[PDB]
Amino acid sequence: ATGGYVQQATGQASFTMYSGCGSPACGKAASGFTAAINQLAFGSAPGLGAGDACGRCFALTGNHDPYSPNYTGPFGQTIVVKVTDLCPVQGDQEFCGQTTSNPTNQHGMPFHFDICEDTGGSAKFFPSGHGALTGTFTEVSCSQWSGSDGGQLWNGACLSGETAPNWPSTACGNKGTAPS
Ligand SMILES: CC(CCO)CCO
Repeated sequence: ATGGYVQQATGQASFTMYSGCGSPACGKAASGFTAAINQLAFGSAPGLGAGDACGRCFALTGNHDPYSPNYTGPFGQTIVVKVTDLCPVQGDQEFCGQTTSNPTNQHGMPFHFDICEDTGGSAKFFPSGHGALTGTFTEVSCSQWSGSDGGQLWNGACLSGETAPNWPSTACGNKGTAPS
């Protein structure tokens, strides 16, 4: 995509959970299940505001625990998340360090979703005692997402991906250049 970001409607991903998503990088939070996505797919860098992932909705499915390779299941439910936040290259190397020159992380996955614990999404997705998974995602209509958007935290906030057709397409738009 513009800026060299890697933005595809379906693919393989790793998954973790995090706390505190009330002031996210897209500049609006949301009351439903939300996630952060790795910088190379988010479409922006820290401090530059919303990128084109902002507001898009994705169905997530986990099917392996790389830290418990003997574990056969069961895994959690498929959930639909809205992306509101950025998982930056500098902040999390193991999971979100994909760059244009090295587009997979330490688990071989080209994408990563960090699922926000606050609003309930991680409790549906991760079985107890398994806080990191790999699996797949697919972009879906936000008709499949439940919740409502919060108010803008600053000018330029954007979740307009929530009404956009699936990638490839442009809604909030990418900022700057993807990490090399
Ligand atoms: C679409 C990107 C490729 C990532 O390897 C930008 C090309 O540099």
